[PDB]
Amino acid sequence: MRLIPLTTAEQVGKWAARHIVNRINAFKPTADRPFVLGLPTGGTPMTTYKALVEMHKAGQVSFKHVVTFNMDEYVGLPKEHPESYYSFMHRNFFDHVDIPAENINLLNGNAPDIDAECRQYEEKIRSYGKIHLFMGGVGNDGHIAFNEPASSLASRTRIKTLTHDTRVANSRFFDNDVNQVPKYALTVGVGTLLDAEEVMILVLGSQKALALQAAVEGCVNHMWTISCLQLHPKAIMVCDEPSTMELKVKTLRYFNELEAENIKGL
Ligand SMILES: CC(=O)N[C@@H](CO)[C@@H](O)[C@H](O)[C@@H](O)COP(=O)(O)O
Ligand SMILES: CC(=O)N[C@@H]1[C@@H](O)[C@H](O)[C@@H](COP(=O)(O)O)O[C@@H]1O
Repeated sequence: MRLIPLTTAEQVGKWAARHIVNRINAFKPTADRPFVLGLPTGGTPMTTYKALVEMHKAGQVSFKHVVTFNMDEYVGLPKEHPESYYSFMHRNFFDHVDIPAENINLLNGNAPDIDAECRQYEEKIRSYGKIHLFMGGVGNDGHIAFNEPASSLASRTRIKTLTHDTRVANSRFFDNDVNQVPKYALTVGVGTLLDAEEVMILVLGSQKALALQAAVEGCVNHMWTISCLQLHPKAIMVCDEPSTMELKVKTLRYFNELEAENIKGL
């Protein structure tokens, strides 16, 4: 695994944005051979979305031949609701870039047949072949997407029941009312994520320090699903400073030596 120890959320956003752009440009995608990008929502990726839009506006990237898949979506939330992940993605990314609407893939949280919806999402991914870069965040409890504690490490896209802890955490988007937060979500699986060619996780804040420790210094286990990255051939974690507080000195020391040139940098 690579760990990129930066200082602020701003640096993290610029580092990740720059990584995605370079991956896309080196790939040279066409209509027959699009670049496949997996995307998350939430507080974490904000500075990344900001930086991505800037670089596009500056003419450093085109998303004309980029296909996107989102990780997850709330069940039973109207698509029009501003806190749905559909709304989040358009408001913060799709509205500002040159990506064709046929290239956008999102889970339908109001599908009448949930199993069929989840299965088709997996078929859609397979029809492209592979996701080239999946970007995500990590939960306080270590969840990757909505793969909550005790989710199978070989899971596929399916419905999951949100932990009480996850609902409390997300209630900041539902006017600090836990009761307003949906109980269920449609989510890609751990197996689904492991099938991506490259996985990049953004880690911000001291609230994520235990999760980062579990991911980096902990053992493989299904309580902290983020630990699946230890099994991935090409995983990257991009971190701010307070998120690194729970690591051993020698661990952080190692990654600082490793990445000094790739962050400094600036
Ligand atoms: C609001 C938040 O941080 N809650 C977390 C922790 O359990 C969780 O609900 C999220 O879905 C998780 O992916 C974290 O992403 P963000 O902290 O919103 O960037
Ligand atoms: C000069 C150098 O050390 N290069 C390595 C690279 O080969 C590697 O893959 C990654 C470690 O991750 P890995 O052990 O999971 O492949 O770190 C570095 O970027």
